[PDB]
Amino acid sequence: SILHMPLKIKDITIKNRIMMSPMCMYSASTDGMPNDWHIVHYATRAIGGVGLIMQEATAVESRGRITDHDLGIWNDEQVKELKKIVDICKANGAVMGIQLAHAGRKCNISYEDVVGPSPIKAGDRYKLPRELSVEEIKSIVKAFGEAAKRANLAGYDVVEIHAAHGYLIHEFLSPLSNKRKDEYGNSIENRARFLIEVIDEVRKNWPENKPIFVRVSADDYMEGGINIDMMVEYINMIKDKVDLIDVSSGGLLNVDINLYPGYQVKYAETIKKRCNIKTSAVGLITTQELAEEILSNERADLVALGRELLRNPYWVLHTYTSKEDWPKQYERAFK
Amino acid sequence: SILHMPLKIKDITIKNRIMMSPMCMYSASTDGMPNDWHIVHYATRAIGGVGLIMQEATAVESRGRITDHDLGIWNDEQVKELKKIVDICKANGAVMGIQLAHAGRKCNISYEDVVGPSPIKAGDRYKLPRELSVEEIKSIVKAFGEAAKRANLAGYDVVEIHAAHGYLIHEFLSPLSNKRKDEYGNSIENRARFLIEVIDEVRKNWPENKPIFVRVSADDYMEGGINIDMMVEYINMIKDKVDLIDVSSGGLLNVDINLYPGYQVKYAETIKKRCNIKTSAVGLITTQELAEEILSNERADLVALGRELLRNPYWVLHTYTSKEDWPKQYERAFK
Amino acid sequence: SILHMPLKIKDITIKNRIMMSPMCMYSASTDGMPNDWHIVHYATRAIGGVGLIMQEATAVESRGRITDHDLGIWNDEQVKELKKIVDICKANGAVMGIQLAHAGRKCNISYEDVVGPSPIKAGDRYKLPRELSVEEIKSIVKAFGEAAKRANLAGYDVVEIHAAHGYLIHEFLSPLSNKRKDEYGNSIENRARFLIEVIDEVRKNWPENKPIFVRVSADDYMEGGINIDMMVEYINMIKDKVDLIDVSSGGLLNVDINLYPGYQVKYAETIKKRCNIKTSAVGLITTQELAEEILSNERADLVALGRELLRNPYWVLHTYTSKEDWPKQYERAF
Amino acid sequence: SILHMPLKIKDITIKNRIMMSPMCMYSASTDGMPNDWHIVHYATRAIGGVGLIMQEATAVESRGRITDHDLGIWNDEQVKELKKIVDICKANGAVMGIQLAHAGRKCNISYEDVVGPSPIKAGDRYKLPRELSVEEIKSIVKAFGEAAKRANLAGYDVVEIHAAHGYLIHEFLSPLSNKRKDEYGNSIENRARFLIEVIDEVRKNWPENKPIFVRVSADDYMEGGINIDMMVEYINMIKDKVDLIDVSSGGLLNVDINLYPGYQVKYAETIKKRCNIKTSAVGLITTQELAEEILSNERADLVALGRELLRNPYWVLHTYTSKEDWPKQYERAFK
Ligand SMILES: Cc1cc2nc3c(=O)[nH]c(=O)nc-3n(C[C@H](O)[C@H](O)[C@H](O)COP(=O)(O)O)c2cc1C
Ligand SMILES: Cc1cc2nc3c(=O)[nH]c(=O)nc-3n(C[C@H](O)[C@H](O)[C@H](O)COP(=O)(O)O)c2cc1C
Ligand SMILES: Cc1cc2nc3c(=O)[nH]c(=O)nc-3n(C[C@H](O)[C@H](O)[C@H](O)COP(=O)(O)O)c2cc1C
Ligand SMILES: Cc1cc2nc3c(=O)[nH]c(=O)nc-3n(C[C@H](O)[C@H](O)[C@H](O)COP(=O)(O)O)c2cc1C
Repeated sequence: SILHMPLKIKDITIKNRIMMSPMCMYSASTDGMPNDWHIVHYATRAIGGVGLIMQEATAVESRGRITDHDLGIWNDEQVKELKKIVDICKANGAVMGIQLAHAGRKCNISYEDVVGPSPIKAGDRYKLPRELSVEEIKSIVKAFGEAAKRANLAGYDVVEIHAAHGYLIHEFLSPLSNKRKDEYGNSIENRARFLIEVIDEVRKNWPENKPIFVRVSADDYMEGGINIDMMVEYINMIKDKVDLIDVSSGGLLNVDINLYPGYQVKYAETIKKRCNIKTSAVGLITTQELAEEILSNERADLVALGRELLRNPYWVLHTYTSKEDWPKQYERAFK
Repeated sequence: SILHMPLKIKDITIKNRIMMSPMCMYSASTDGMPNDWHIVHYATRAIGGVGLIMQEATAVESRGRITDHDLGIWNDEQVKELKKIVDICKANGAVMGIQLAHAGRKCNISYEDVVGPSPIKAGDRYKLPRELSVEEIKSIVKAFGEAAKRANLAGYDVVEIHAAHGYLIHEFLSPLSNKRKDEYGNSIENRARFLIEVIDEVRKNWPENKPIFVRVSADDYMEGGINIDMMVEYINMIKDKVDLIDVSSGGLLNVDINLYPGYQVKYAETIKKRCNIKTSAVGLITTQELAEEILSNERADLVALGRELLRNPYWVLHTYTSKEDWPKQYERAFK
Repeated sequence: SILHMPLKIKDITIKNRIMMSPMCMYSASTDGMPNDWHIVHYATRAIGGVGLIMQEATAVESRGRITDHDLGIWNDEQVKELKKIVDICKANGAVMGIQLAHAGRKCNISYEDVVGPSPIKAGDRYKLPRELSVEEIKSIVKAFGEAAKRANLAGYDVVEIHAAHGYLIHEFLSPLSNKRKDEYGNSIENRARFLIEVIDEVRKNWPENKPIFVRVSADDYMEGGINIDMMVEYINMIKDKVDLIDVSSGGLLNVDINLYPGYQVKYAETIKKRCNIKTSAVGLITTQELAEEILSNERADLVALGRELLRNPYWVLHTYTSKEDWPKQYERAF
Repeated sequence: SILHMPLKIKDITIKNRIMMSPMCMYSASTDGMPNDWHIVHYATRAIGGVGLIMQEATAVESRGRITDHDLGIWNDEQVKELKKIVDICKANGAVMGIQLAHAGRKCNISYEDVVGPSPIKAGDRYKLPRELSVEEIKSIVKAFGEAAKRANLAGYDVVEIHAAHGYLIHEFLSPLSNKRKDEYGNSIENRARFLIEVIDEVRKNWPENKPIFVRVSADDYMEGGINIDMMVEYINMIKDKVDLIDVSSGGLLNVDINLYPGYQVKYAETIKKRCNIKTSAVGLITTQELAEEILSNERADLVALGRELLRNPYWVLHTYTSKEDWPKQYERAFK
């Protein structure tokens, strides 16, 4: 299958084209520490043959968590514990990625120091965010850098910057949430500035031979917000600094959209073609058939599975055509 | 499901977006007559919920058969027998189409008059075809007209002209097979002439309120042959005369191509968008998931299933979410 | 698969162990005649690879129909139309069976002569049946024989006597519905008399080298009714005269029944072992896996599929491991 | 489903009727220690909703291993590590069992002290076992007792005595392998003596409120060996001392057995009915349909899955009809 073809990005070789999409498990301590639940959860999909396991949103500051049961990488003590996830997944044959995240105004911890580009709530249940100063923005850029340094110490192969789903970076990118009139607002170049500074600071702290991904929301599904043309312009600003765009949509504000298998694939293909950059496709993909169509028609370079890998952790094993491709311990169960 | 949305074309309403792709059954007598095998074969998929059943290649001249077990519509006697297929499929809720065909140089009958645009074999296992005179070309154009007249008398709802898969019309369209220096060759307008004349003659013999489809091969997969750019030009020449392009590829000469699910879908989408015409997609589509993605992402207007409907004739019924959508006799078998 | 092993019964060889269970389609006209709907319906499962297609309940008298859209074989004019079903199914590789039936007190036609062993309704919605005389019982026996004669003329390979599902013969077999005090009631031998007579009259009209099946309800799920031990007794009375027992349950009266895959298989196994006779198992079987277990554990000789073959007509084709087992027209889809 | 009904045995409640059959993973050290591969392996099936996880054959002494990558429980160091498996499986909702084993003459370790009841090989590739003295038999009985003591310290809920598959206890039970003329041979009561002594010693070391299972081979498939009637006799000797018979077959000598789904179910039903004891069925069972048939027709009290749980670890989750039955982390994947 084309899904079984390797993809080399810088010095990292991913053995197949399936990525486990980053999915929060809301199972960490309030100190952001992983536990045996995470270790088993990720190892299971490594065992199941996933090429690239992207760890769930891991907060670069405590106020950048979504919930107070999220994973963190805002301090050095978290490194030794996250390394346990990295080591077991790599031992079982996966490339390990980490999604570096900051929830911004969508931080749902009522007691946290919630921040954003402009003082507008994510919704009625949320705390009003403090409007960030330029000084504070610089400190958050620094925090992404330190998180990348820690990720490298923990042994992650790939870093992803979470610029999607209504969180901090997306909030700067969208005119619907960014009403700033300083150097981080108004013009498209200014709205992109925070993302660009984060990328630059991550690269200062990330080995040049390891890849950087960026996850984006390619559509806000709302007049005056991000649309595919706007996202194409943003990706063109950063394509010389990052390796692959993990293409999603939505999350900034509540919107009813049409959901169906592959509903975000056109965004992935459009970015891939217009920007000439590698992309990942995600969204209601569950079958080998659709995954193969996406890859073979060159609509994306990787296929990300989220919910399908929650219910069906060995999806990739079931696509193999010989028992020798299975874990030796499970060879006898090949059909 | 989007699959269950009707499609109206002229006065004909297809109840859903699934077409049974035309597939030769090689089960007729040497007289080209259908028999109980064909009647059951097609009726089964009408019962199974298929929106549009496209009858297999039905030869407009005896020398236009692929084999001497193909269906024919080259005489008036065949009409009464074909009507039996039409009536039973319509009785069971399907729209009935007929693929009007001429195999040209790919006719495999030893005792037939094998003809083509130029004296060039389809491959080293085929007969050298006899080069058609302009008078003979007019006679075949006439034969397509008479075939459409007969199809209307038999009660078909849709006619499809078979201009694909390396058969006669495709042979005129491709520079690899058409070496003529008269008005039927040596320019793109001249190579299109036969197709255009066939369409015009069919229209003279086909009610204005019934659709005309054309099946094409959008790619020869060979330098100098048809490619997507060339097929867009051909479709632009005919799009004001026909209702839907049934998009396929290959067949002209033996070529090794990459086969995978949806390997012809990009041609279908490309023709739909560049020519602003309805299209059907076909080729290794077997899942509801991929069918839904194709329709929802506006890559085609109909999804054609071939081999899946041979092995799984009730595929459409399995997509229904209510017992009242099933044939009353089988209601007790719903989930 | 054991599913693919032939079964020879008298001179008829069934190419595999899958039977299409008899299922009413309510698609005939009031004349009892089949039409193109039936022809396509059965032909489809023959193309789908079913070893033995058992045609739906086909009434041996017009008053023996369940509905007035049932198939009939109570007159000679029906033979040439039923033959159309037989010929196309055999042409496509299936052994063809017919379920000879009589609805008795469960006849749902308001204007028919609804008859039964005793004047007791099947339920609130049913007509009070007219209590049969001995002469009338003999006439119905004769009707079964004539129906078998017609079935042979139409070319059926197998005849099945429908002695189940609360219909006429079952009504004679169950103490719950048979309160007669003549030679057709009041002892197990007398309750079996009608069935035995029907079998004998069928044998006089059916070639000795073609199989006879009998479908039975092995449990009424009610105190005083048929139970597995009683059915074993009945089967031992007829086993020297028939070839296979098609084992089902229920239908005489409304009862709550626990439903699950294989819920009637224990009845099939018990009759098979305790009577030393071939059996078929039916009821909520949908998987190759369970079909194989039933056959390989010698719980039955055939597995009957009903609803699974309505929704999934090519079930058998999907069990083949080579394209040569498929219809040649469809080989490309293997 | 009937498979979702709890089964309470003594003070232990199994939440459903699915057992993970004991399966060697050949992944331990030569010191018989488990490692992270075992912990994840078993935990995965606990997460997957399995009611009772039966750990693989765990050797009561080193010469009782099948291979030198088997788990052992002959010392405290092993207990400390096995406890990690128990704890994570119980934390995720499973009852944890351990299969206490001794390979006897089928010990396949080239350097071990291979023992059996009589000096007869299991097959040409095996070593000739040395005939145990009555004193040595008593010491192996004591080893089973100490193993049960250790298993209780590790926190296992259920202890299973492995008396099947051609291993030590089975070798004493079968006339084909037991040619002894002392009190451990000849008569059926003497053949049963070792099994009976092992059960008695386990009971001295195992809490009275925790279940004891026994796995047996109910057929040797050879004239003069064990058959179902003989096994019924043995179970009648022990049924007042144990809680459930885990019914299997074969293993003593190589025999060409007819393999098919449910091929051992008749043995489980017969023991259940004739002995009035609970049983589990195992062997080529993969479908919900067959599992439900087995339980509903009262052929067994538990259904054990082996290879199906290797390839499809979340089998039980897929049977649930409500999202609330899923682990909370995965409830978004309920479909
Ligand atoms: C439980 C859950 C947690 C999620 N958490 C994250 C996350 O940390 N980061 C992220 O980028 N997307 C997250 N998402 C979105 C998924 O990664 C994925 O983009 C989305 O579910 C669409 O893919 P699917 O249809 O394959 O699940 C989450 C989704 C789910 C269901
Ligand atoms: C047995 C068989 C017969 C076919 N005959 C025809 C035909 O008469 N006309 C046609 O346009 N294509 C014919 N084809 C091609 C199919 O219509 C369809 O385009 C092709 O098989 C790809 O679709 P699938 O992958 O869904 O089968 C045939 C294919 C098969 C397998
Ligand atoms: C539509 C329908 C019609 C039926 N008609 C008959 C019939 O004519 N004769 C009969 O013996 N059983 C009849 N039954 C019962 C079936 O033959 C079969 O015994 C029952 O459906 C259980 O099997 P299944 O679970 O495979 O469907 C019918 C069932 C259905 C659903
Ligand atoms: C890899 C593997 C290891 C096994 N190890 C054991 C074992 O330790 N103890 C045991 O009683 N059976 C063992 N068996 C047998 C299984 O537990 C089970 O009885 C057998 O495979 C039939 O079940 P299945 O068809 O569901 O796999 C093993 C089977 C396999 C495939």
